[PDB]
Amino acid sequence: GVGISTGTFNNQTEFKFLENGWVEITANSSRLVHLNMPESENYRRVVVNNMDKTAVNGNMALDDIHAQIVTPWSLVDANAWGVWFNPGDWQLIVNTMSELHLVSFEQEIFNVVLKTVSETKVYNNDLTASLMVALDSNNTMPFTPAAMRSETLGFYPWKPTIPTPWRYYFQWDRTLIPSHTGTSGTPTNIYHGTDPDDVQFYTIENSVPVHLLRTGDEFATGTFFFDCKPCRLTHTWQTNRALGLPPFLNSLPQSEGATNFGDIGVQQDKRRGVTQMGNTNYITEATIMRPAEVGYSAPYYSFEASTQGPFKTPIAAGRADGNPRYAFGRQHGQKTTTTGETPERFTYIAHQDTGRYPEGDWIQNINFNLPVTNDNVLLPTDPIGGKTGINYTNIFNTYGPLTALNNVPPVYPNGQIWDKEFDTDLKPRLHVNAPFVCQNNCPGQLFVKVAPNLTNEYDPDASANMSRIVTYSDFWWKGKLVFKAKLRASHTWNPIQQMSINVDNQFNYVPSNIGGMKIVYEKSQLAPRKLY
Amino acid sequence: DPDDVQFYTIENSVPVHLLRTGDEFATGTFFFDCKPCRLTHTWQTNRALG
Repeated sequence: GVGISTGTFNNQTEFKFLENGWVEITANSSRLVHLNMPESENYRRVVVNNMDKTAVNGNMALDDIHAQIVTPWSLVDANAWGVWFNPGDWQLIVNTMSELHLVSFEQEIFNVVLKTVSETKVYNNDLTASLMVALDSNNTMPFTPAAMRSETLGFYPWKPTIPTPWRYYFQWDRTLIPSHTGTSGTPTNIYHGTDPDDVQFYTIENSVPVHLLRTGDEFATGTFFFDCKPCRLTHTWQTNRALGLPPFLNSLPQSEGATNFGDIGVQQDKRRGVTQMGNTNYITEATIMRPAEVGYSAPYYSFEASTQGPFKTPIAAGRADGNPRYAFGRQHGQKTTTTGETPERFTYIAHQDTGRYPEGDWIQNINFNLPVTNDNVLLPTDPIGGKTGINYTNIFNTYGPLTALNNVPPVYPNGQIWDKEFDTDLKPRLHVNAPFVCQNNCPGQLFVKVAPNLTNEYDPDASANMSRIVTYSDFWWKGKLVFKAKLRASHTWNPIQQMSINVDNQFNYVPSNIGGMKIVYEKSQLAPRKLY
Repeated sequence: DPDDVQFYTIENSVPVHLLRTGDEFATGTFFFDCKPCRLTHTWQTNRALG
């Protein structure tokens, strides 16, 4: 019978507890997905060119030249934490778990309905129409995670959602010689077409099977099993000066009050220890050989060009710069009843304190005559190339064999969960955009489309666009995301940083009288982990 | 920084043994996993390969 409902909603976050303190967090998630018919009948190349908006000199960073194929298909990506955990679940996870393993994942579509509209308007069912569904089980297609544009499924369970129209990058050749306001003329700023040798026109129809669901069937993905290294829900505080055995106090203070300070008694050059100051005797906390380097300075706001055009060189971590900034809309955490097109924004000021503070760095000459003269120092205030606004720290890079770093923290709700590793022989050690890097063939992107429901007028020999019966579909999406996590232990006397509702946000998470609701951003790595 | 504060007592972190002038304490033998060390040095700079 066509009328039999063929799937059950489920959004309950299970928590099963195993031996030796591991817990299987397991988020079911469900949403209603609304798919409109594709306006573009067929696959479509486009080149975007905001020539005027970047031709005015000194506006290099506004460049948006790219070439992309836009398709009749749409993507139902669930790769973001807000799709799976509510604020309470996230609170329990961050406030109790320490280590976290991404285990397995699966999706299904059920209870699809399809409708055809007509002239005031009328809405009619069409039991013969079909949703098209395809899952890229071998990751043939371009991997296009919707998180980085904030185009994943809506985070609210009860609100409907729409899948993003799918597109992918074609190849292009482009150059843009930078400039500044007051440059004497137009720089070279041109689009060299596309190189023949590297075009890749993928199509969903050719690469992967398509199932037709015809208004009464289910699609079900198999359980994919991940292989990622675990993420840590705890941060490190020990910067480089705080590694190793501290000096010994000769004279502790003898009265209470914050103004009092303890004294190292030994003179500057009479201390004992090991330094890399191979020619100079002053052992100091700044000069003593710590075991290795934590964090690294990287050239901040550095832009580099391939032949596909300029891009910002990424940074791993930092104290203004470095910290990521997320811009997101109605379905992705804004107060839903707020009018206007402007997105809401935050910068995630992480506790991942392995960053750098460029205003404090300096160089000085090898002789190290200690009360150093101006000619033997390079400070952050000194110009490079006569440009007063650019200092040595802008161009500096202390990445080295000795450097050590942590993974990027999770960020809730807008953060990405997983990401596929680059398919190169030498692979990047970390991914800036998600914590859990894949190693092998991580979940097949699920593409959906409505089958063309054409009228009697059709004639494919005519070049005009084909006349669709204007149609749309609703279907219920459901998936299961399995983790395994280790609960925290109280190694330290002091309490660790709680996450908690409080007087300054008690009216934040609760819904409003007008029915609007919001998800605010939340920290992830709360408790401190001893690095050394 | 309160986010970073840690405070360890030995007393609430490790078991303690009280020896009272007649006993002895011995560890178990820890076994290492270290990579080897080479007691030899490489003289070839980049100029001297090939």
